[PDB]
Amino acid sequence: HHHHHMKYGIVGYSGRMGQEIQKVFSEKGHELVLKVDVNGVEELDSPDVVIDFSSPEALPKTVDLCKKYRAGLVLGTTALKEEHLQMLRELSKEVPVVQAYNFSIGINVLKRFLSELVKVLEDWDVEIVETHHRFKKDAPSGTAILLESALGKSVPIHSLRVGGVPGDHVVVFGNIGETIEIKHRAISRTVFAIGALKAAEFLVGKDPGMYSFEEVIF
Amino acid sequence: MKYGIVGYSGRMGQEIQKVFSEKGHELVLKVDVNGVEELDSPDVVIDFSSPEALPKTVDLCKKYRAGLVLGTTALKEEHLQMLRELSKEVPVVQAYNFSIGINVLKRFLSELVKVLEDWDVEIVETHHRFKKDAPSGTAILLESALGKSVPIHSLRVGGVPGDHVVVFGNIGETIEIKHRAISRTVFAIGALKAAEFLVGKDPGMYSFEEVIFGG
Amino acid sequence: HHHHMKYGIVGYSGRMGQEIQKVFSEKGHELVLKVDVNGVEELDSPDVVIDFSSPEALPKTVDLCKKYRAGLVLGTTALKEEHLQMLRELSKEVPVVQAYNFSIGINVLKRFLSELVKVLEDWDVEIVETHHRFKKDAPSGTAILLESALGKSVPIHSLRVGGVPGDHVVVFGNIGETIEIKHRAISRTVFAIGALKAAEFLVGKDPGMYSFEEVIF
Amino acid sequence: HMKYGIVGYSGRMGQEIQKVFSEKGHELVLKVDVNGVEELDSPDVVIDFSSPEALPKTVDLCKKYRAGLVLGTTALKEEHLQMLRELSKEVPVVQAYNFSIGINVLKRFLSELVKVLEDWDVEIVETHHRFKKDAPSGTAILLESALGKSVPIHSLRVGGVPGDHVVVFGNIGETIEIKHRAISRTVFAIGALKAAEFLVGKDPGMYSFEEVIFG
Ligand SMILES: NC(=O)c1ccc[n+]([C@@H]2O[C@H](COP(=O)([O-])OP(=O)(O)OC[C@H]3O[C@@H](n4cnc5c(N)ncnc54)[C@H](O)[C@@H]3O)[C@@H](O)[C@H]2O)c1
Ligand SMILES: NC(=O)c1ccc[n+]([C@@H]2O[C@H](COP(=O)([O-])OP(=O)(O)OC[C@H]3O[C@@H](n4cnc5c(N)ncnc54)[C@H](O)[C@@H]3O)[C@@H](O)[C@H]2O)c1
Ligand SMILES: NC(=O)c1ccc[n+]([C@@H]2O[C@H](COP(=O)([O-])OP(=O)(O)OC[C@H]3O[C@@H](n4cnc5c(N)ncnc54)[C@H](O)[C@@H]3O)[C@@H](O)[C@H]2O)c1
Ligand SMILES: NC(=O)c1ccc[n+]([C@@H]2O[C@H](COP(=O)([O-])OP(=O)(O)OC[C@H]3O[C@@H](n4cnc5c(N)ncnc54)[C@H](O)[C@@H]3O)[C@@H](O)[C@H]2O)c1
Repeated sequence: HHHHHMKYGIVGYSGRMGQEIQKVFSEKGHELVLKVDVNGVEELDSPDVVIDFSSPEALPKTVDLCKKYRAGLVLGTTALKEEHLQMLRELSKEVPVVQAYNFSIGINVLKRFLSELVKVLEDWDVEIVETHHRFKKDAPSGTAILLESALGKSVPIHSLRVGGVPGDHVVVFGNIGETIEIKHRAISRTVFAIGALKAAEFLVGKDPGMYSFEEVIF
Repeated sequence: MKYGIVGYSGRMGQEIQKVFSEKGHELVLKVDVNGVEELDSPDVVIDFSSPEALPKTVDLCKKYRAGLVLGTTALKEEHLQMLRELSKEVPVVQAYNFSIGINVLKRFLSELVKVLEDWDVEIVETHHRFKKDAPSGTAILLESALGKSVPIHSLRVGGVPGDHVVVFGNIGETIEIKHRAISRTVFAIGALKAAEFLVGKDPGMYSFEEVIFGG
Repeated sequence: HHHHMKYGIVGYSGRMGQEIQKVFSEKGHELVLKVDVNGVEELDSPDVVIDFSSPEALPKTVDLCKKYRAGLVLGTTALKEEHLQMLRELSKEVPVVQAYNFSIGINVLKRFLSELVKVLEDWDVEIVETHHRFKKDAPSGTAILLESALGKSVPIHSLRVGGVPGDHVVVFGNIGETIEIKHRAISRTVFAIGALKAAEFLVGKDPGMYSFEEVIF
Repeated sequence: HMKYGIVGYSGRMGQEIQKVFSEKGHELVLKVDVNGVEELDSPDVVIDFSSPEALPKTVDLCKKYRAGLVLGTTALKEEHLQMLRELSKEVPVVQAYNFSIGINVLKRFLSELVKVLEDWDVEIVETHHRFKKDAPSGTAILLESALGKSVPIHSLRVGGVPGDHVVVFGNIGETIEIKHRAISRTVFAIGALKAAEFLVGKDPGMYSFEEVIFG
């Protein structure tokens, strides 16, 4: 289940997520050998795995680095487009890849449940309310989009950008007599960095291809 | 559909008329403590009255081969027996709670707790200031769905019809599942869904869960 | 307190209109005027008119109030500058109470939020409001009212779900903490009761615009 | 720039305090926890988030070094308050059961709001991480005191929740909830730093954290 002294890279090493990843990975004795952010690339040694929480525009560099080092990829960057998914599919023919818009247990558990619930609550009104810290660049959140896809239809998404909220999502179902709310809260960013570590450890030694974070966890 | 109401004059009965008429259904049979009024043949009968009314209800359903949605509480063994005999001839849905949401959630929570078995779980329930019993029966039903004893916290404030919250937590995350009863209309809506389900069905007893889930 | 008022309802057939009839009749007041999208029914002269309908109805409301010199309790939301002007003109002749929210809690909170925003001036603030699926206006009047108590425009998020009578949440956030101030109308009856208080207040008053805060505080 | 001590240096709050204080360039010269005392130099101020049983040592150290005290430990008893008063004749002290801006702003607002909503029912729901030893929380007690009367407190002990408090007011027709959430424990350490900087150079006595914030 675990790997000893992995060498790893981070794309987005300087950002919020990047620094959480360094803290979590270093505590488990893993070694940072590759740093990429908007200001450059720093290659110190060959990574076994690369972790990317940055921006979609960075993904070409990320993929090239993974190909260069035959390093697996844990990708958390949100707001990916079709072009980005194609690049990942190409990469996955060479290395193991885990791409997820949310590295928590609870969102991935709920996303499955919501796919079943929506079928029984098909005639109820449904909206999503998501809340994140003030400087989050993307709205709606990737996670809101992920939950909307689990619902199997387009729903109103409301995005709050407030304080230092790590990430809350609420799915609201309503009928004339009652309401149901399904709420998830990430207590800190560390929970995503721990998910990323689980995914990294899963990937090491795997054959090439795309793996779901659900497979990582279930 | 053509439908009847036993208890048409009561709180629930007036709520049923509103909800059914809004969907374009036709009231053709009215029963209360003061009498029976047969206007046309009902496809389904809806009963929220009193256990003493059930004999007449059963008789009417047999007469018109009409299905029955039964919400009357405090039924005795004798009432259950009448109901079983009726269900040999017509389709029947009996439930002591037609909140659709609570029923849906109770199943959902039985599955969710297995996945989140190492998460801490508590219940917070809120009712109006006069509610005599704590914890509420719904909180006890939800605890039973969770398959284990959990802390239940009971707030008694103002005129709240009924809220229930199941809180799951681990070190890095929290999940809350909440249900809010806006009002008595929630049960009339449940009864509408059961009525529409029952139309055209083969005789027998159907659980409200299978109304909501297609078994 | 005024015994056996004669009153009219604009919007008598709507959700609020029916709640008004129930609340007013229970206090022994008499409905003498009914106005809806389908017509006008004048049975007797009203002392007061209660309007929870649509801004398009306001011209007829005003005309009726002028005709019978009847005061006006107005709850209709999404009023425009033209509607406010017709109201001002009306209030030269009769007493008027216009409010986007007739509950105790919201009116208590609005004062509390004016003070709280001053102390939490550097915190981010947004509003989340929730109403039933058929509500025609977004954002709600009450959200606008709350913004105005905060002394600034803020993001308002409007959910239109099921049968929710009316929820409003003001969210304040800092880097290390959040505060939410939430109000829930358990039923629509709370607004009809507010309207009744406002109607009783208005009877015998001199012409002008009166705030519902004045009605209650 | 300050020399400071921490009672509870090894705990959750203790490690947060070290991070926040060292980032502002303050120097840790005294470490106390359940396994011992480590005196490196004389502190100007001591910060104590530990256990009520540690308070005697905390007091003795502050007297020894004539150091101010910032005390966050909860579940203090009359005896602990007495020792603290005695200490405060010699040094400046800030004791608080919550070091967040939001709670100390709300407590004042709840004192006024409860007067206006005197006939509304009121309860408190508080939620903290699974390991919290004391229930109800000191903050819940503080809020109850701002409300000027005894109120039902419901305590959830779930996962890793830093600290949530909800004051629920209810009437027949409406409800009001006033909720505070501590996003991380850092917020309390930052409060403790504000308190420690306030205390420097102050006359002896007890100062409220509200005075530290000025309102
Ligand atoms: N999947 C998950 O569980 C999850 C969780 C949290 C955040 N995220 C996502 O992670 C991403 C980063 O979030 P954050 O809060 O750390 O943002 P951030 O702004 O703090 O960090 C961005 C990092 O990316 C770098 N960067 C930005 N654009 C770049 C470019 N075009 N080329 C190279 N480097 C670039 C920055 O220099 C910085 O190091 C976002 O897309 C966010 O939504 C995903
Ligand atoms: N299952 C649910 O979802 C649900 C929810 C709420 C209430 N209930 C139940 O519904 C029933 C009705 O509740 P309610 O609040 O409408 O009460 P109610 O007192 O307002 O109405 C009672 C109705 O029953 C009629 N009735 C009583 N005895 C009768 C008799 N023997 N013969 C014919 N009619 C008779 C009355 O005439 C009246 O119309 C109760 O048993 C209650 O427990 C069920
Ligand atoms: N101020 C408050 O405390 C408060 C509280 C609740 C609702 N409201 C407001 O009350 C108003 C109506 O709410 P509702 O839920 O009752 O609406 P509704 O749709 O249920 O009823 C609308 C009523 O207005 C009538 N109407 C519509 N257009 C008309 C016209 N051109 N001329 C005459 N009558 C017309 C309809 O026939 C109906 O009787 C809205 O503006 C709503 O936002 C205010
Ligand atoms: N006032 C506030 O703003 C606030 C905020 C958070 C926590 N707290 C309180 O702070 C205290 C500590 O919380 P925590 O979560 O960091 O607890 P913790 O369990 O992580 O740490 C307790 C610390 O105190 C030490 N300790 C215990 N008994 C001792 C003794 N007899 N002598 C010397 N040291 C002893 C431990 O070694 C440890 O260093 C609690 O009382 C908690 O309620 C207060």
